[PDB]
Amino acid sequence: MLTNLVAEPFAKLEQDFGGSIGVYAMDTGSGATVSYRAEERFPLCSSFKGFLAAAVLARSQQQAGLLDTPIRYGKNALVPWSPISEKYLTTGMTVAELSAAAVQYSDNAAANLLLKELGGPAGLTAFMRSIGDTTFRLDRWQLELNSAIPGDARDTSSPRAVTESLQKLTLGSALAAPQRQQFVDWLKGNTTGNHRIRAAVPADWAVGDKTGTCGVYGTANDYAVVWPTGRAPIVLAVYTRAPNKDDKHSEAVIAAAARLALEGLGVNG
Repeated sequence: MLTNLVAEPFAKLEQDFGGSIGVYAMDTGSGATVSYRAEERFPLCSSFKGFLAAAVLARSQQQAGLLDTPIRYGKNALVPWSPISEKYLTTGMTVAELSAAAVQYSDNAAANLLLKELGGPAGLTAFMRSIGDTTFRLDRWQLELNSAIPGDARDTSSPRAVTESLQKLTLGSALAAPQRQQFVDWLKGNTTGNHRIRAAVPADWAVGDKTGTCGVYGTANDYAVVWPTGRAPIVLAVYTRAPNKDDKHSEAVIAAAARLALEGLGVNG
């Protein structure tokens, strides 16, 4: 069996952080995995937005005009942390541009407009069910979806299910080939993850990712596809939480967990 062939000190890492860390990493060549708290639930925070963009792309396979459709919105749509959509309030943006902003800047107004167009939290959850993910659940609209309350299963998934779904969408057959490459390209252009999984990945390897930062309960995360040169790609997810509302998240802890995961797979980095 190919899970955790090499032990890594995840317990000491989460103890120093003062919380819990969940990790699942897959070598798509051999099938070997690294797994630590991988089936526990952790808050998604903004990381749901990557799967939202994939759901939009899936719909575009049946609606050739969807991605270029212009969307206008009012000032009431501009909630905190809407860095791209606030620059186009007076003009509108296309569905594709809103999707890119949601993925690459974690733009909240853009994500809310797209979620409404998909049928809300239940519509995104239905898309995840359609690719075989039985763990993911989105339950609320922003901003309370980021409340990260200990023990609350709303707006959560597991590191394992996040990785399995990411693999299906970026490397597998869940999206048609043009849409698959567009999803990969949006993730590759993310701007918010330079201190997380990317900090553990050599600069000469390709990588795409989506981050999340709830702002409470030490809760933050990142998931990524990584293409080391000369071998098959790696898919991984790192999620954190902590017991007290004012516990701080740590980007360094996410980068360190990613390093341990790559070491556990025997990937020289």
